[PDB]
Amino acid sequence: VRPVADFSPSLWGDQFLSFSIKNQVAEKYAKEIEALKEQTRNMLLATGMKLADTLNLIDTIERLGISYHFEKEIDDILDQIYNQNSNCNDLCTSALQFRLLRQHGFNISPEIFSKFQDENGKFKESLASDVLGLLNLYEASHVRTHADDILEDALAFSTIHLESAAPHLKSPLREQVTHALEQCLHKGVPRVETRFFISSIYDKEQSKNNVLLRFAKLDFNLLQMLHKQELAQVSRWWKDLDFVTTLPYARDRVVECYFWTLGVYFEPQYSQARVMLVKTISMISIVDDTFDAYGTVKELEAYTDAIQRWDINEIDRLPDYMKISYKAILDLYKDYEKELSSAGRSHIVCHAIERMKEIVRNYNVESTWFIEGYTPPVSEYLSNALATTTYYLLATTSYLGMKSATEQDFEWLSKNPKILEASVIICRVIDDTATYEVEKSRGQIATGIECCMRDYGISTKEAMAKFQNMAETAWKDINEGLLRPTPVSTEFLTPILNLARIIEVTYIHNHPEKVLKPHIINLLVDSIKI
Ligand SMILES: CC(C)=CCC/C(C)=C/CC/C(C)=C(/F)COP(=O)(O)OP(=O)(O)O
Ligand SMILES: [Mg+2]
Ligand SMILES: [Mg+2]
Ligand SMILES: [Mg+2]
Repeated sequence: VRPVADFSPSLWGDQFLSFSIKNQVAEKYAKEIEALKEQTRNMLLATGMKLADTLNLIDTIERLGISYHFEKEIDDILDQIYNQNSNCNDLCTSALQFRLLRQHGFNISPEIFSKFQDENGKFKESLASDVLGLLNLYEASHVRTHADDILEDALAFSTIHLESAAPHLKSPLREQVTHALEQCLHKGVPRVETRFFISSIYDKEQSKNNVLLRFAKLDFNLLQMLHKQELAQVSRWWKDLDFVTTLPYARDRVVECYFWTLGVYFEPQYSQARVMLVKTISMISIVDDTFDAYGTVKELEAYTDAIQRWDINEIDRLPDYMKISYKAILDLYKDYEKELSSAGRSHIVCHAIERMKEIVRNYNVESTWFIEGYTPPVSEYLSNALATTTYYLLATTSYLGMKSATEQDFEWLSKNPKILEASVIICRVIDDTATYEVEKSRGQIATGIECCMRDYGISTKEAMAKFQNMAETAWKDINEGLLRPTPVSTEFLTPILNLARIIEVTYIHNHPEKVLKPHIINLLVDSIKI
């Protein structure tokens, strides 16, 4: 006897299946972008700029989503600003300097906020009528670490006054403030925040710089072309696996999986990485569904064993349908090895394989606890449930397509560094707070909130409050993990940071398909009108 399928069909049909990129328009865009890019570079390399104007320029280029073209230029400017350690006198410039520096790994001291607080460490209420300062303070309060307790009340302070000011602000500032209160910049998905800023804010800004705006629109639309080409290629690959018919119990969400990948990295250089990553996200959702709503204890046990052994000769020990999954998985990793041969990086593939074996083991433990009706103490729950987030696997997989990723980087990641663990915790805690009721109605007595309630002997509310504090602790750890000197290149930390952002954005409110729908349309269907 099998469970009631239910689930939901892909509401996207096949609108993404084929996309012909007319080079005529792409060539034109590429060509003007080159020119706008240099005009912009020259804007950055201009001498005699005041601090406030320099920070505003960088902040604008970053929000417009084109800063990836100026990594070096922006780095040198912030480095110089860091070392000049000048201390501006207004909240607005000080909070922006603090945020941009910290987001880039420069450990600027939070003491720059002292002058804005009374004698007992609390922000002067007289600042309540400085909206731009409050907005930058608000954004800055989200990048703090455990060593920034002088900013412990910054979030509440700026939030209360911004909510009060918002209704009477001019546009588009009002829209920017309202958006910020719903979604801070530091914790949002990069392309999503960029799309909103370009068309809802900057495009409607009186003082907007026409060069940057045009640059931002053409770039966003040119990259969108690449993304649509990637998604078509992926939809075709997914269509040719035809799990939609052979494994009718599994979800069909290749589009939502691709979106996830787009959140990890959107830049053109990560094209191969994205295609490789989406295949694993899609493949793991199938493995998950198999353990979630179909496979029997006996089948799952054999399924886990086969995975641990990892040999196409083991397929005979599994029931018909699992032979489909199992072979696909083996082939996928064989394909990765093949794709990396050219560059001579096929040896790193095993790291991803180990994470796959690991999550399968934990999936099996998960169902065992379900069958038994076991409610483990939080400590034990987390030891197993962290991996079932899929995040150790996704993070490891995100490195496969990155040309610069070396063995040393994978070794660092294999030891579960603090930044990765923080990202994994955020995902676990957010999902557990959001999926508590549902899973509970299925008698899944081993859900995080339940374990926490029984363990500490507290109410569901108190349990969720404790889990929120864990996510908060985790964000401070991620922020701290980005500070120089970093254990590996920042290029390898960003995907981990982005994974935490994606889950936060997906569960912004306690589905997730209709939460992602509008983002997918904005990033992959509709271009920004020039
Ligand atoms: C922390 C976790 C596990 C999920 C957070 C939300 C989502 C959608 C994450 C994407 C990861 C994938 C590929 C899943 F299959 C996730 O699996 P499931 O969302 O169908 O649900 P359960 O594994 O928690 O039963
Ligand atoms: Mg599951
Ligand atoms: Mg599931
Ligand atoms: Mg859940």
